[PDB]
Amino acid sequence: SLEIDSLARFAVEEHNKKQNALLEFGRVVSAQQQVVSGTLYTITLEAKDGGQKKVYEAKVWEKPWLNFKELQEFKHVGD
Amino acid sequence: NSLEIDSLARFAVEEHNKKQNALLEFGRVVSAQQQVVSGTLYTITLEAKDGGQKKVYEAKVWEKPWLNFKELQEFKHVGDAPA
Repeated sequence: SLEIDSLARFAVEEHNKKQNALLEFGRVVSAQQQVVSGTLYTITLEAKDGGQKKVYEAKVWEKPWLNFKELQEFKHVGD
Repeated sequence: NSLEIDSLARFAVEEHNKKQNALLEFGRVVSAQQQVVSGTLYTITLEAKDGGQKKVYEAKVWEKPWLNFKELQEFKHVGDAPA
């Protein structure tokens, strides 16, 4: 499929540009697609780690009608 | 919504601790934003060459064609391929 091949090449190029890398696209080996629905929560929370209180940002994709939850991002943003 | 957001914050910390083998001790929710999401999510396995070597990668790309929007949400080295 031309569409998937184009998305795959986008991913590599975008990875390259973001990380300053030189990956050379080879080929798509398999691909799935799904309709996105539900809600994306961006949550700032405090938790203790390394002996001190730290602030993290989490992005959680959830679909209530399935009890589906996926952590899509989790980063330390402050203390 | 407050219980819901608390339950998702706890899930986030649990999942982080599991993935990273970490020991975060949940404190509290500080703030939260939310947005309904739509469009299409593609999960792609691909091969690419890195220095001399061919490697296998998993990419996720979120697309919203009515906005010409594409976002790389994951790009992970998942396997090695023969020399």
